[PDB]
Amino acid sequence: GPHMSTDYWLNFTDGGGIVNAVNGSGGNYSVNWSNTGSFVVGKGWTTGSPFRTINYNAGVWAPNGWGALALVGWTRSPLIAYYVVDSWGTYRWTGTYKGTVKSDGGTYDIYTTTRYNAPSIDGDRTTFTQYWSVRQSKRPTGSNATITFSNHVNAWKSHGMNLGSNWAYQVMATAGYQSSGSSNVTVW
Repeated sequence: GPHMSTDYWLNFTDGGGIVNAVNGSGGNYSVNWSNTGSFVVGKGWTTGSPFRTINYNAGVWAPNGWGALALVGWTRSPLIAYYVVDSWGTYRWTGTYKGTVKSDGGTYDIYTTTRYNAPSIDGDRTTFTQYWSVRQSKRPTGSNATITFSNHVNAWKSHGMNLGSNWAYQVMATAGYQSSGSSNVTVW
């Protein structure tokens, strides 16, 4: 797989509440958020790859409510958002259950959902399918961790979940919805 450090900084908020993101040095970033709408912040790559290995270390992981410490990315053709969720806050991300995949010392549940009239890389009010791998139990944080994304791509394919042909961003993110928290993450 590719061996390139990060080149992309993502800082998205729909404007609800407070999302105080810091674009740190190298692969490092932090977020403190409060009473938010929908947001996603992270570091990664402008063009995703199905062969990338993402390394990270979350030195601070302190979400509440809906929060996700997750690989986040998109394809176009078709427009699909995907997620590999290693940890979360109060509520565990789920959807339509498809199966499981083992990767990087964890077992992940595979889900699909669909969003309507929602923000995406194509506009503020769009419809798109979402593919999820969600760890069955929260991954420990504070030590170096790996996501071998190809294992997820392959398992998704085995359940009829095919990604699009045009790769957009691919980041190791802090995402949340209607919540509050803190994170500090370094990505490579």
